[PDB]
Amino acid sequence: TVAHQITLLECVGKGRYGEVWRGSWQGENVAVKIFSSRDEKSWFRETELYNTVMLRHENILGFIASDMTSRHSSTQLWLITHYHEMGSLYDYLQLTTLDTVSCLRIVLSIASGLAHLHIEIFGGKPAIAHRDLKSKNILVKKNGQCCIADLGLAVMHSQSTNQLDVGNNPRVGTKRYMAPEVLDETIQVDCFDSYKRVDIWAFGLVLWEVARRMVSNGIVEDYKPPFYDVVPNDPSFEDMRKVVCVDQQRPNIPNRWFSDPTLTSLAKLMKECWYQNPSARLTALRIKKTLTKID
Ligand SMILES: CCn1cc(-c2ccnc(Nc3ccc(N4CCNCC4)cc3)n2)c(-c2cccnc2)n1
Repeated sequence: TVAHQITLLECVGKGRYGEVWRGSWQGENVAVKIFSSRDEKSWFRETELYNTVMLRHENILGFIASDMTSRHSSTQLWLITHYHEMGSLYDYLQLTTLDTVSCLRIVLSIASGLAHLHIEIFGGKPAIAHRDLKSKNILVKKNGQCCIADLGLAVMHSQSTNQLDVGNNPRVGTKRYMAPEVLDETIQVDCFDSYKRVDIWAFGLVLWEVARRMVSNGIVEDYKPPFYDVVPNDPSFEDMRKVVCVDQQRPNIPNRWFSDPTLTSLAKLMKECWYQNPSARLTALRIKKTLTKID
């Protein structure tokens, strides 16, 4: 009596995350994520968050329902959300280039969702950090704004209790996007601010991925993932620690940015998301204000 009301129409992805299907519910398109059997803790955390918190914002993936169902005679865990036909930012950036307006609309919309997650509202949601932000977890909507998905690693904090709720999930972040303090295990795990600073690091990487695809002086970079030149596909913990902690590498700023105002303003933001000192990074709210101002 939720799963039963839904028809899986097509599988639009299969990976370590499980599967994502386009489905119909009352004849309306929905996305259905089917969690891998190894990943009940991500389903549990996401269902806990979207059910217990008023988590609703233009730039956060819109929750509809969570259910358990039997298929091929075993338990499947479903998360059911709005369907975005364009798919992920990761796929979008491969199939197309951006003008100034569409590059800024994308990165401002991501900053707006991230600032909404990071801020505690009273009277209402706790502060939330994401902990696995990446271009593959961000969906592009038909208005050309984005929405953030995949809250299964999220951490919450309430000023009322000054309680940090870190959950019970053995899953770790996407290795490519892990901040230095995560890779070297120096992150201060009892301070909520540590988790928000991990998201700013990842946001910087996504800003880099997007800016590369904005046309300036008639030219543009091909899509590349962060650190494409120094680590393999599916990089290991050790691959990433060598690069980010030991060599202290950062993605290169291309040369053709430096005489463009928009891209100089974006390159400034990304460097201030990437300080090795977490405390020195900008906040999501500071990022959102600055992008509101850029032309
Ligand atoms: C694996 C990333 N992901 C995408 C979606 C998601 C959420 C909502 N809508 C869509 N739509 C979508 C449309 C087209 C594609 N394709 C584009 C062409 N290239 C192949 C993929 C992919 C996804 N995807 C979700 C998701 C779903 C439910 C709950 N939580 C997360 N995860």
